[PDB]
Amino acid sequence: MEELTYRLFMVATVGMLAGTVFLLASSREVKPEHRRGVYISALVCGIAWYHYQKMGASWESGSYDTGLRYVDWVLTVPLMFVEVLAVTRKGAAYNEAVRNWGIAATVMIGAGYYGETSAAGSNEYWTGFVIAMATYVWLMRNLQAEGEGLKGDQAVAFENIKNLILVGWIIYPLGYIAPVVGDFDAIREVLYTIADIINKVGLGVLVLQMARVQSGEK
Ligand SMILES: *C/C=C(C)/C=C/C=C(C)/C=C/C1=C(C)CCCC1(C)C
Ligand SMILES: CCCCCCCC/C=C\CCCCCCCC(=O)O
Ligand SMILES: CCCCCCCC/C=C\CCCCCCCC(=O)O
Repeated sequence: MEELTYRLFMVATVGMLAGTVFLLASSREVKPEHRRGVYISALVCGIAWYHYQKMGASWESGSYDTGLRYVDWVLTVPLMFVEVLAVTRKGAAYNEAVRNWGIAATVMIGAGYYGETSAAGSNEYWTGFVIAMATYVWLMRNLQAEGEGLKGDQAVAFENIKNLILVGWIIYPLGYIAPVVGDFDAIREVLYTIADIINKVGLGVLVLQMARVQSGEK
């Protein structure tokens, strides 16, 4: 498991860079008024690229620092909400949702960090999990409520964005509890890495697809 985990870190590192530069290269494919979300998606992948280089070296050393993962999450998760909420809101409604979801994400990630750095299976470990879970469900329920009146191609493209988050973010709580299901400390890191690739690169691709639709492309 240890060698597999290192290799996945190294592959994911190049994957995040590839997501970054692909998304930048693809920005010319959409109208200029819809390129902001593609650029923000590239920034998300670029921040992850930076932290993934650190995580792979950290894992390779044998003294791994999950703080690298959690600081990447605390920066990138609110950024991912910036473009999701732009589809459905502007002005005051947008500013309120971006702030409130970003606060919730920070609580979720901070609670997860508190629990993950505690003894596995301890009351502190479960406290972090439960607080993070409740905040996560609150975020998902808010996300499900967004864009209810949308129709047509834009509604389909937004539902694809929503479903990627609603399904793909489930991997994180699974990874967090992997160490208590078995001798699976490394499996937590495997699942987190797979999830980050799927969720970061995947959301960027779907945001690009959202921009094509908004550009009037078929
Ligand atoms: C780019 C990175 C992303 C989108 C990371 C998202 C991570 C979360 C949704 C993790 C949430 C957690 C729980 C729901 C419970 C256990 C603790 C966490 C922080 C792993
Ligand atoms: C804790 C410090 C985090 C360090 C983050 C470093 C990330 C830099 C990676 C590449 C970013 C490039 C993404 C492009 C930015 C938007 C494109 C644009 O503005 O035209
Ligand atoms: C128990 C609920 C906790 C609520 C958290 C409130 C704000 C916490 C913000 C997020 C911190 C996550 C990043 C910390 C990792 C870096 C630590 C390190 O590098 O050593």
